Amino acid sequence: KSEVAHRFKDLGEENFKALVLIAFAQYLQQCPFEDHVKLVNEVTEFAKTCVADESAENCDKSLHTLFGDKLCTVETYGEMADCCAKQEPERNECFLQHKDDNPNLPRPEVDVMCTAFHDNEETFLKKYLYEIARRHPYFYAPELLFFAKRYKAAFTECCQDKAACLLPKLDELRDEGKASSAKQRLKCASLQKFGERAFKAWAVARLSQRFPKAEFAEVSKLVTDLTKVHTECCHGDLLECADDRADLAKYICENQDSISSKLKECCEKPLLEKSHCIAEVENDEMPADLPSLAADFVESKDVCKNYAEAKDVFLGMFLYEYARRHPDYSVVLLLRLAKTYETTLEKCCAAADPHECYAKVFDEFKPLVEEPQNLIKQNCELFEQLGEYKFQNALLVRYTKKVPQVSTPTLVEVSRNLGKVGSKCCKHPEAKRMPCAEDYLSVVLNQLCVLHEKTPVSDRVTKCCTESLVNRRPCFSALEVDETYVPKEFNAETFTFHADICTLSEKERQIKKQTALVELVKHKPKATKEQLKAVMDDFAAFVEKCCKADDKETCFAEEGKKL
Ligand SMILES: N[C@@H](Cc1cc(I)c(Oc2cc(I)c(O)c(I)c2)c(I)c1)C(=O)O
Ligand SMILES: N[C@@H](Cc1cc(I)c(Oc2cc(I)c(O)c(I)c2)c(I)c1)C(=O)O
Ligand SMILES: N[C@@H](Cc1cc(I)c(Oc2cc(I)c(O)c(I)c2)c(I)c1)C(=O)O
Repeated sequence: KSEVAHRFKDLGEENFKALVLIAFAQYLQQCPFEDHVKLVNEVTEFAKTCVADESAENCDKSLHTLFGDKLCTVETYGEMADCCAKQEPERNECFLQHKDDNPNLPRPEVDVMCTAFHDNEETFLKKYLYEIARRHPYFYAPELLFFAKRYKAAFTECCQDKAACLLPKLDELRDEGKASSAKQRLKCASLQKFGERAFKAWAVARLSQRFPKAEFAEVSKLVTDLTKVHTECCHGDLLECADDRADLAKYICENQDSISSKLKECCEKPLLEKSHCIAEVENDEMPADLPSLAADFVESKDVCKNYAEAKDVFLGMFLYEYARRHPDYSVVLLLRLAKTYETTLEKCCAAADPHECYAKVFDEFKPLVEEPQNLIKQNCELFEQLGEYKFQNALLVRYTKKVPQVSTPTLVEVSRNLGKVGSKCCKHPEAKRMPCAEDYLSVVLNQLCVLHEKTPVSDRVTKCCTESLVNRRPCFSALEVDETYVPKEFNAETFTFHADICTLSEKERQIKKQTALVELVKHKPKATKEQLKAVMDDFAAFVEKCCKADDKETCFAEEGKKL
């Protein structure tokens, strides 16, 4: 009778409170912390009245109506959507469209924080959720609850040398948080830009690889439930998403003998740890003597009849059977082969002799398999030779010359993340490299697509990002150097002195040099590799000398006007 009471009872007060704070901070990313805490405490107090009596006034209203009415209580330059003037369901759609993937937003001393922690523990932990959620408005909300548990545990151990304990733990946590956020942003862009059918096919392929002994009916059931979870989370329905994720983990753990031999330990863990464990479980062993793919999908007399009589079941069986046999292929490579198979049946089954028309369809798959295999072989060699920083700089000059209109901060950020694929995947044997590397590159290229959509400047980025979700990686790799680009004239404001540049950490030092290298390539787009190195080495020596001089500002200004 009351949906706010239903979710309060299922989730418990503590997780309900946290999920409503996450929801409000993802919808209004520029609103101060104290204003959101007010609204949350009021929603919670109301929810308790509906638990006491599901029939009290207002207790039958939808969650969208209740939350939106709260948000609407607290310079446009001529352009601003007015979400609070709308009725539901258009009002919720308006809030979703204001989410900002690159918001204009800004860690005290170790002893300071521990002082705040034992002072006001609850307030301390709510500030953590608020700052993550407002910077990452598509973070998977149930996973953010797991990060919060671990963030509390680090303080309730280390505050008891504190900086030698706490700071490495907090570093591993923002590292894994950044990678979690980018992985979920790909699921939401998949569902919203390319549709439910495209997300379902991605899930059929990934779960058939990971659960190869499961029957097709069992994989299809898991795919329907997983699709409902992510549709809710990406549409702002966070209390519903968390409750359905919990139910899916309970189903899997009661049905292990029909799904996978790898789930035992995952399924004995506490509640948030269990779902996190299942999502990252290793692939099960493939059954030994599976019948050939060619017999069911190429040689059978019934191919055209099965495609006409039950199109979605027949093509979903093709994808399940191919994926469970090929854990060594990326997901995007399997989705490419299924699209090629369907296109070939549409043409052949409408003509005279189909059996001979599609008899060689597996020959068309070989160029598609070989192109990614060769790419990853070569970058792992280059990585082994150069190391991560110089591998990054190689990828940065390459991508700047493909799309030089893109902004310098976006080129540095994407290029640094493309180069992390070396440390992440090149240690695996040949066979495990392709899923690791090509599915990671899909996540990083989606980052480039959504950071560029806000302010489009490169027609070639817009085309590669809109044409085909599965073909994005081969589309970017195929771009040649841009010959139409006009060299950027020299500015100088990039290089104004700031005191921090003489006391940089190693990571900060690399980011500055990679920024200078992108600007140099934009200014001199046809200088050679050796010419770029000589200029870069000379400017870095200039910074070195002026950071030692008796008057730093004067040296930078005096020697800078000479350069
Ligand atoms: N000296 C090498 C040439 C080479 C340079 C780069 I830089 C590279 O790295 C990438 C990564 C991605 I992702 C791409 O889309 C592209 I195009 C190149 C690779 I692999 C090879 C050789 O001859 O083998
Ligand atoms: N204007 C910025 C500070 C800033 C100064 C310089 I001078 C600079 O250029 C280099 C070039 C090389 I090559 C280096 O190794 C280094 I370290 C800095 C850059 I990028 C940034 C601010 O106000 O924050
Ligand atoms: N003297 C020229 C202007 C000019 C100034 C600099 I200082 C320079 O050197 C760099 C080094 C890096 I590293 C960059 O990212 C960039 I942009 C320019 C170059 I080549 C040209 C004129 O009067 O027209």
